[PDB]
Formats: sequence, structure tokens, C-alpha cells
Amino acid sequence: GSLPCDICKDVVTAAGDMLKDNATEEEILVYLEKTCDWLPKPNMSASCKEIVDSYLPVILDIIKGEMSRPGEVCSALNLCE
Repeated sequence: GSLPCDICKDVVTAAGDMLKDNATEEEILVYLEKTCDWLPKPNMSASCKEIVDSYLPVILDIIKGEMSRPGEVCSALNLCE
């Protein structure tokens, strides 16, 4: 899969699991930012940050809306084919 697709799957899964543990949205952002910062290449970190900043908000809304399948959520947002 494309890099945006691969990152999206991570983000949606992470956000979903953390919400199911009643994590706060702020904490979720902090967690995902860490992931972005740990990625081994600058282009990966950059793509991760852009995806988190652009899509995490609506992803949280979608999961709260009872839709948490990573592949499906990401395909809908056109991050996956």
C-alpha cells in the first residue's frame, strides 16, 4: 500500500483502540505525534504529521460515530485505494 494508506491504518487503529480505553482526544494526538516523530525518515515523519493534522479530527468523529474499521475508514477518506 501507499505510504498515506499505511499511515492511515495505523492512525485509525490507534485512535480507535485509545478511545475504547476512554483516552482523551488530546492524549490520542500526543500518542500519534510520537509515532510520527519516531519514523526513521524525514519524509515519513512529515507525511505522518500532515495526515494526523489533516485527518485525525474527522477520524475521531467517524470512530465516535461507531465506524472504526481501519481499511474502510481510510479508503473512504481516499488515503487507501
